[PDB]
This record gives sequence, structure tokens and C-alpha cells, in this order.
Amino acid sequence: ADLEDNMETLNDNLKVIEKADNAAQVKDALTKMRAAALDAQKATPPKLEDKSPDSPEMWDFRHGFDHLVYHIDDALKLANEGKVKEAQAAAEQLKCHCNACHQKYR
Ligand code: HEC
Ligand SMILES: [V+3]
Repeated sequence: ADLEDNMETLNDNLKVIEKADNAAQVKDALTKMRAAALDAQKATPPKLEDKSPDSPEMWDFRHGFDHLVYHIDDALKLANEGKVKEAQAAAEQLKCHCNACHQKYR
């Protein structure tokens, strides 16, 4: 999948999480989001296409996904413990990090 597919996967599963009826449903969407984040971490966003692959911008882009995954992994901990509401609030914490990378690189 390309970066656009990964973003729609992140967007769709965040909506799945918000509408979920139990924590296993949240757990399942979070794992799909984890996969999509690591995949997206390997892409070059179009705005940075003529930057060096070693550029500070490209490393900042990749590191935004590391922090997103960290957050996804914390939400997964709550989902595995059966705490549906806390895991959902944990998933909402992702949104500002989605937004901060978009502001720089969308
Ligand atoms: C950088 C570390 C990002 C993080 C974290 C998130 N997104 Fe993102 N997103 C990013 C880029 C560079 C782009 C442009 C994609 C392109 O190919 O030009 C996007 C785009 C989106 C979109 C629009 C996709 C499209 O059809 O063009 C969506 C819906 C989207 N992003 C959602 C999204 C969500 C929900 C995130 C947090 C879970 C998130 N993104 C994080 C870069 C980054
Ligand atoms: V954070």
C-alpha cells in the first residue's frame, strides 16, 4: 500500500474505534492502525519528494510515526485489559499527533 492508502486506513480505523462496542473491537482497529503507521513510515510524502532521504525533515516525518505507534501501543494495553472507554480515550489522543504531522508535511 502507498501513503494515501495508509492514511485512509488510519482514518477509517480511528472511526471504528470511536464507534466500537467492546475493547476487542478497539484492539483490532488499533492493530490495523499500527500496521498502517509502520508502512507509512517507509514512504516519502510528496511534499518532501525532492529532499534528501537523510534530511532532518524526512527523519522528523519518520519519528512522528514512532510516537504514533507508541500511542497506539498504549491504547492497545488498555484494550487488552478490556477497558473499552479508557482505550477509546487513549485512541483520541492520537488526533493531535495526526494533526501536527499534517501541518508540517501534508
Ligand atoms: C506524519 C508523521 C503523519 C502522521 C502521524 C499522520 N499523517 Fe495523515 N498524512 C500525512 C501526509 C504526509 C499526508 C498526505 C498524503 C499524501 O500522499 O499526499 C497525509 C494525509 C492524510 C489523509 C488524507 C489522505 C488522502 O486521501 O490524501 C488522511 C485522511 C490522514 N492523513 C489521516 C491521518 C490520521 C487519522 C492520522 C492519525 C491516526 C494521521 N493521518 C497521522 C502524514 C501523517
Ligand atoms: V503524545
